[PDB]
Amino acid sequence: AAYYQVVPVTANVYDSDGEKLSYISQGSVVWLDKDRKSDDKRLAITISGLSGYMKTEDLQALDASKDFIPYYESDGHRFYHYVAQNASIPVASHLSDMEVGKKYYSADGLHFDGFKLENPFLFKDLTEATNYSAEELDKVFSLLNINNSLLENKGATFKEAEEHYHINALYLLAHSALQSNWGRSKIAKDKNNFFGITAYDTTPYLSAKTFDDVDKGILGATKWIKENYIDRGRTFLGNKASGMNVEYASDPYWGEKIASVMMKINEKLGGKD
Ligand SMILES: [Ca+2]
Repeated sequence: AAYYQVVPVTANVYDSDGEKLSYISQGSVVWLDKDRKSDDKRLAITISGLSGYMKTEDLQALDASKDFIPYYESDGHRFYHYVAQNASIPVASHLSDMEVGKKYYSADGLHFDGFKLENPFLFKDLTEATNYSAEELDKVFSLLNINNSLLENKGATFKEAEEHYHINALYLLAHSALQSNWGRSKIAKDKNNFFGITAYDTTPYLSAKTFDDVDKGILGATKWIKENYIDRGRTFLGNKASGMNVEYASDPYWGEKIASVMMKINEKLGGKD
């Protein structure tokens, strides 16, 4: 087949030496890479920018005439990634080279056969501060109709985290927005954990770290991200080939999803970043 889906809760992606490069989630769809050798035991695949090998034991062949394969499509205003059959995210503005309502396929969401996208927030250095003030960040809750969020009116805490730890506050707001549903997930509400800190795929709720209150959750997650990712050379969101997404989450499109939120917030707040 041309496309395969991940069967177990997570599966590893390996290099040609058998070393682990990353891991991806159940249901993820990988592309067969016809430029490298596959065998009965391992398939040469590509996912979210990463070219490696996966065990056939971890995969099920798809038929693209009847099974969902992730794709990109323009509505004539924004270009969307269908990351699941019933879920799309905006990743870029419409380009004149895009046909409205036509499905496009890409292993990285950057290179398409007739156009190339810039996803600047995906690769932005997260140690550079945002140009948004605390009050500006707080305005986006009303502008995006975000109701009953634990993160409402926390712009000052995000900017304090940025000041102390040197991590972009727009990224911190976007990461917490995406991963905890704007601080409305059960992990957010029960554990003040807005960033999926130690929320491992096997037992995400039980494994998730607990923080003392909302502010200590923002600051404590920022400390954890600084110490475990930024200080270890993972300084941008990225994908399965480079950046925080290699290790932070099994979801191949975690980085793209956070970059999409950054893009949405940035547009609502007047394009200062
Ligand atoms: Ca190696």
